[PDB]
Amino acid sequence: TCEKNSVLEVIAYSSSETPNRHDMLLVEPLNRLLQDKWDRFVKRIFYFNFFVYCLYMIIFTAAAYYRPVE
Amino acid sequence: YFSQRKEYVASMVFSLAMGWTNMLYYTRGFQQMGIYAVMIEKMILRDLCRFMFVYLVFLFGFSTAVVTLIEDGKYNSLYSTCLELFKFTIGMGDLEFTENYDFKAVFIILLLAYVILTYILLLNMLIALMGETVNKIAQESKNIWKLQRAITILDTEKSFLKCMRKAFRSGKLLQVGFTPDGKDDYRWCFRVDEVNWTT
Amino acid sequence: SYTDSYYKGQTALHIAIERRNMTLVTLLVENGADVQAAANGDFFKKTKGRPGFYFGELPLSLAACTNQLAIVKFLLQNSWQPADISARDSVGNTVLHALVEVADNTVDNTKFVTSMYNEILILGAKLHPTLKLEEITNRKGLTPLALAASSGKIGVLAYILQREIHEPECRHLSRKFTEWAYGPVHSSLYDLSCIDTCEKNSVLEVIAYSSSETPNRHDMLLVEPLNRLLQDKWDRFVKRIFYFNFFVYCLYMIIFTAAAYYRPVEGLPPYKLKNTVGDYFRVTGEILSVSGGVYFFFRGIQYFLQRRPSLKSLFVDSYSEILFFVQSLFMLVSVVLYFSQRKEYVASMVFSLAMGWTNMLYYTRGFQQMGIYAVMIEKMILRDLCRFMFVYLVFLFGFSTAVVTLIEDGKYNSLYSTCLELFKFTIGMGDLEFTENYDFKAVFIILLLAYVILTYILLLNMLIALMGETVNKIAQESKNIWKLQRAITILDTEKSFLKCMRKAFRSGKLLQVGFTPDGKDDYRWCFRVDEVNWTT
Ligand SMILES: C=C(C)[C@]12C[C@@H](C)[C@@]34O[C@](Cc5ccccc5)(O[C@@H]1[C@@H]3C=C(COC(=O)Cc1ccc(O)c(OC)c1)C[C@]1(O)C(=O)C(C)=C[C@@H]41)O2
Ligand code: NA
Repeated sequence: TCEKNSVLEVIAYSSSETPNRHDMLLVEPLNRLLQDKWDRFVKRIFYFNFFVYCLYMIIFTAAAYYRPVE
Repeated sequence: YFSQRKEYVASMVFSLAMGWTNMLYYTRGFQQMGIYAVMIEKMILRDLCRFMFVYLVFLFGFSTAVVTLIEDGKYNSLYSTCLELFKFTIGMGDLEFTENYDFKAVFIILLLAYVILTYILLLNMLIALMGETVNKIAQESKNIWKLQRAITILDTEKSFLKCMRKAFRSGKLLQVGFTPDGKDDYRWCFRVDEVNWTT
Repeated sequence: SYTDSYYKGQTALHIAIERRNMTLVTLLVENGADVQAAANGDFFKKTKGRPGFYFGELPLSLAACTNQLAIVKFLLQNSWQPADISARDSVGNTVLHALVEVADNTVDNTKFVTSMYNEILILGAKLHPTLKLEEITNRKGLTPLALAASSGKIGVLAYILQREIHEPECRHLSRKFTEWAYGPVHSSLYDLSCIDTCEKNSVLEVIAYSSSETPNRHDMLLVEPLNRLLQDKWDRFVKRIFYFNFFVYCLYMIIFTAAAYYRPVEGLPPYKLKNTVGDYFRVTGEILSVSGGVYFFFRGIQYFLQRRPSLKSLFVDSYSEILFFVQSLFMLVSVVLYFSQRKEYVASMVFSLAMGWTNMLYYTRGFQQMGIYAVMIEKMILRDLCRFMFVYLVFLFGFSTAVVTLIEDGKYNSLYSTCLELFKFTIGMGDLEFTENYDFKAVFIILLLAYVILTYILLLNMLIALMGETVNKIAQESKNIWKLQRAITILDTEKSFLKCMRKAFRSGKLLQVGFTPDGKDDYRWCFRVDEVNWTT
């Protein structure tokens, strides 16, 4: 919580030119923060979104397959 | 679809293919399975993108040579000729030399030169480079995976689509409580336990 | 003390020992502190999903884990309140089990853990000559040697199996005993107790039947007594039995093959026997084939009941047993359909026959040269194809449904032929005959060429590079893998043996010391080993 620009946003949304983009997340407070957030609520939401996307694709597939030929 | 054109089918079909292929986005963030997604991304963005120009140079040069040589046969059109030569590159040719046109030997020399140049030399060069890319990051998954996970977390926090912002980790705890003035600090401190077996 | 869920049982004595304050320990013990109290908080217990300091919950083990020899000497030897050197925690671990537990196979760890272990043993023998701490088993039924073998504590095994004490009145604790030495060569006797004949849980059982997560599972068989013991066991009797079993299996497969080939072509089984030689030999082959299937079936059930493997390691270990069991299942299903008046038994029989030959590769395990290929195929099937299946199926299903959406009444317009045809395109055995009359031809060509490029060029070579990485990653590991397979084969041959005899002792019932603390003399089934070292 920064209200202007937090550390995690800066690391994550970096431009991929930063030399140590991967190692910055190994610093212990950040690693524990990400693990806690993952286990706490994010993991379930991610799985839920994956499931919903799968249902969306199944419906799209079934709808397209039975298109009319007139 | 609403413009009264059959061609909507074509657009729909392409979307459907992407609709399944983009499912691989959800393999990102698994320690085992995100490696395939990132390998595909790196390979498509670097290696095929660069190699496209070399292969297109060879394809166009030999294609225009062949179209110039042949006078009214099956090859004498750039579309079919380019298709056939592309099939030759991936090892899907015929090489049936039982035709009745003049300059047969020149056609054979050109086509065999193309086959050796594309099927044996260039494609294997490409495959060696792609294998180098694949093995370069096979060990890097432990580094890569966390980063992917990190991005997801911020997005799931960023939108969150319920108006709640319970993004804090622990209580509004007091660290010191004695600033240089008479006030006291509470800083949302987060507790961490760590282990080190040294000495 | 602390009465919470986390620090439960911690008292001032634990704190003083943890702080390395000998004075506070001495004063607290002098003041009537309990030196045998159990610290059983969640912080102080063995656990996976929380940090902690497991040490065995006792002050004596706390000093022992922390490398404070003076404190353990005081706690055992003080008259104010002596400690019980054989005290057991809630897990049943003693000080020795705690010492083994806190090892991690590093140099300084190995040094001080080995030293403290030795000192505890010497103090126990001198103070309590009738007490044998190493015979004490924890709640899992493990002695400290069994615990060390289970956890992969290579350094602790290297110490224990080759332990020699050059001090009188405690030589009976030694396991290695040196008989003679020449310039480069010397011969010693090794105790060998509870290496192979234990009746509860031997070292070789624990090494062989470990769950493959133990980091040093391969190196533990290189510790010298085990290496020579297994080599002699191989050369003595196991080698001939293994070759005999391989030969018998070959005969079984030949008979099954011949019987399957000459099946009758009439409908509606079962088929009646005619008074002719062909029918007699055919039904003989059928009976032997079904007999072998039943044999493998019951062996598989016995294996699963004896091991009780978990799901997550069900295929990582027990691969060959699973495949033999699946073969036997196909044989039984073939029998059931045969007597159910169905032709479809042929189909089941065919699958079993194919597996029947392929599982022959199990017998290449245990050769230095040919064993490498079976394990390479095992790793490549379990690791690489299983993961890559989902990616390839995503591509296959996406493009297949795209194509079947596009085509109106052609050869393509059905997912079965389209999936087959696109699979042929994946392995580079398509046709690409674009001389048809369907509309949207250009869109179709774009889609199919995109699929062909994506699968045949990009994905398949990614798979092949990863498989090559797997292949070379274990090409140099052939020695270790061969050793482990050899050990498993030896133990399996010793277990069953089909004659009720177990004359698998390595050497005679020899005497090592013969001078116990009491007036008895000990014989311990010692094992003579001669070794050569050109150092200096
Ligand atoms: C139950 C499993 C795991 C399994 C059973 C069958 C279907 C199997 O395909 C797999 C999946 C498969 C199918 C096709 C191509 C690749 C993988 O792998 C084995 C299984 C795998 C094989 C390949 O054989 C090997 O790995 C050789 C081998 C390696 C190590 C061993 O210890 C061993 O001794 C038993 C044999 C043989 C088959 O059983 C067979 O003969 C047929 C027709 C298919 C193979 O499914
Ligand atoms: Na080919």
